[PDB]
Amino acid sequence: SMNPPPPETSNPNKPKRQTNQLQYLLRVVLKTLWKHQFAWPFQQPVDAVKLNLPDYYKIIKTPMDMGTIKKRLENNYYWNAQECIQDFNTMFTNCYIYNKPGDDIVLMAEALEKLFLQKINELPTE
Ligand SMILES: Cc1cc2ccnc(N[C@@H]3CCNC[C@H]3OCC3CCCCC3)c2[nH]c1=O
Repeated sequence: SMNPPPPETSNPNKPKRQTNQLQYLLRVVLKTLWKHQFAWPFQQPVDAVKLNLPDYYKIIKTPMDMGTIKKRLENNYYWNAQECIQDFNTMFTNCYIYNKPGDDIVLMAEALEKLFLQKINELPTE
């Protein structure tokens, strides 16, 4: 049992809300990053068993990925946009911590982050 349980994508006790900013995050931000050519390694939790990365979850204690973010948006898990923005940042940060600088996966994350920040810059008013 080397993979941890994935991050939660629903919770009956966590208050839920539908807002235009959260809709924008799903329909524009996530959608754009999801279909990008570099998205696929970030589309699901890092599978340390299948990818043979035994030390991944020894190093990364706050895992996050776009598959989880997608589910959280679809399930109305978030109350606000900043929670979601934080999750994207966690995903990128993890990549920059675990992998050495100049690694292709880091360059991929950087391209996705650049695109992400552009779309967040264009976030609609509530
Ligand atoms: C999110 C994520 C996924 C991932 C998958 C596989 N391997 C990773 N780390 C490796 C560490 C050793 N150097 C090579 C790295 O993987 C190579 C990339 C090349 C581009 C396509 C994906 C695998 C991963 N690290 C992660 O942070």
